[PDB]
Amino acid sequence: PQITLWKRPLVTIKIGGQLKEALLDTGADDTVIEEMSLPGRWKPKMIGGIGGFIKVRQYDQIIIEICGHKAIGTVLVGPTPVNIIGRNLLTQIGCTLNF
Amino acid sequence: PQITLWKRPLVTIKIGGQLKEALLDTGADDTVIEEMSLPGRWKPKMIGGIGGFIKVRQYDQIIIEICGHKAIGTVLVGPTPVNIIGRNLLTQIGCTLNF
Ligand SMILES: O=C(CC(c1ccc(F)cc1)c1ccc(F)cc1)Nc1cccc(F)c1CC[C@H]1CN[C@@H]2CCCS(=O)(=O)N1C2
Ligand SMILES: O=C(CC(c1ccc(F)cc1)c1ccc(F)cc1)Nc1cccc(F)c1CC[C@H]1CN[C@@H]2CCCS(=O)(=O)N1C2
Ligand SMILES: [Cl-]
Ligand SMILES: [Cl-]
Ligand SMILES: [Cl-]
Ligand SMILES: [Cl-]
Repeated sequence: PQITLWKRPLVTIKIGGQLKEALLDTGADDTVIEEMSLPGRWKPKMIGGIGGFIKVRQYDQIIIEICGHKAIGTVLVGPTPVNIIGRNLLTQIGCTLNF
Repeated sequence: PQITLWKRPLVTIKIGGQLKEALLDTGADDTVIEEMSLPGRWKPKMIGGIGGFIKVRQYDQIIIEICGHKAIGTVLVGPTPVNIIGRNLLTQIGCTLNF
């Protein structure tokens, strides 16, 4: 689909069998979601935002569906204000910016 | 153009007579630029995101040139770690997400 930007580009994602709302964010290097349980081991990671840095948990090779498109990749879990789909997964679903 | 997302979508912008590098950010509702002088009235505002909040100066009806396209809108000026072009200006240049 073609998504205009008059409103937030919010989509439904499915992760761990649950539906959640997330924002398609070209300004985010990686994907970060609010607290939830994910399988496997995690690694430490620091990500920087407008307000400063936060610690997150990095989970690898996580199955995630984005607006019905199947992706498998890195998902960070932490104190984010909104669920964000970053470039690591936008590239998997073949998302580009056009003007 | 068609901008892929393997790397950060950085573009050159012209604002208040100055050339700056800025990130095309679909997750940002509005444009945020690092400390600089802009003409006219302004109002203080606090904006939040990953890492917390920053205090900014909200300037209205600011002209910005992005990839040769002139756009007018609100520009928030403050201690952001990167200049970000938000949806308020991306809509004006006809920028869409496509997948
Ligand atoms: O990708 C970056 C780093 C990036 C940067 C690039 C050039 C630089 F030289 C320095 C760092 C950056 C940092 C702050 C920022 F405001 C924009 C980009 N962080 C990140 C990584 C993973 C997930 C994530 F949600 C973020 C954060 C994205 C931002 C921007 N899109 C949304 C819009 C509201 C602001 S935010 O900070 O909450 N946020 C979500
Ligand atoms: O938009 C947010 C705050 C927002 C959020 C969401 C859920 C929460 F529990 C808490 C904060 C958020 C954070 C990260 C993200 F990736 C996307 C959105 N900040 C921001 C970041 C960068 C640029 C920018 F102009 C803004 C400010 C946008 C304004 C206008 N439009 C809305 C309207 C209410 C006023 S406001 O000043 O907060 N604001 C949001
Ligand atoms: Cl959706
Ligand atoms: Cl990944
Ligand atoms: Cl505006
Ligand atoms: Cl349009």
